Amino acid sequence: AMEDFVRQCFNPMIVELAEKAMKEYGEDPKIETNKFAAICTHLEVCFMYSDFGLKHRFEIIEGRDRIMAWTVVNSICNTTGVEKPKFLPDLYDYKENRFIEIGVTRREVHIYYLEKANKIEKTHIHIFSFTGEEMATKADYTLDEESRARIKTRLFTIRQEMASRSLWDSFRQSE
Ligand SMILES: Cc1ccccc1-c1cc(=O)c(O)c(C(=O)O)[nH]1
Ligand SMILES: [Mn+2]
Ligand SMILES: [Mn+2]
Repeated sequence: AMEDFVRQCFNPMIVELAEKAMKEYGEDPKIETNKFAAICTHLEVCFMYSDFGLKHRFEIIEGRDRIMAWTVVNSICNTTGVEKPKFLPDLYDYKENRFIEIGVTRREVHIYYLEKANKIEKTHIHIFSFTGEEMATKADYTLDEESRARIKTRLFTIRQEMASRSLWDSFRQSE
């Protein structure tokens, strides 16, 4: 099952978190399996992205409960002066001094980019695909190629792990 794969291929903290997020909003990961597996993959991106960095470069926001998330956001704005987003972003960058929205899609990167841009308003956008493809505002990719390589590989690995289990097609088509 997809769900097996999720518990089998992701550190529990992440699976724990994905399960909390879904089940609090009345979604079953035993049913919404491809969503379970998508939420995990996003989180891991976000965590990875955060921890590739001025020792402490980024502020993780995705992962946190909504009290904490908006606390950290309200804290950041109140001291840096950067405008408050209408929707919770995944990261803030204390170096480039702006929020980031991390997208991960199984479709093309320019499509998911437009979707993202469309919804937001001054947040940096970065999209990763599972094909080692990415696209980011002003093509400002924000990270030393070194780091961006590691995500791309992980995502590709997750793609390819799904395909070992004949799970890719299901997943690819559920976005
Ligand atoms: C991962 C995911 C699955 C289904 C619907 C929305 C999302 C999602 C994607 C994001 O990139 C994201 O930043 C969030 C979010 O809750 O902040 N949710
Ligand atoms: Mn987010
Ligand atoms: Mn995101």
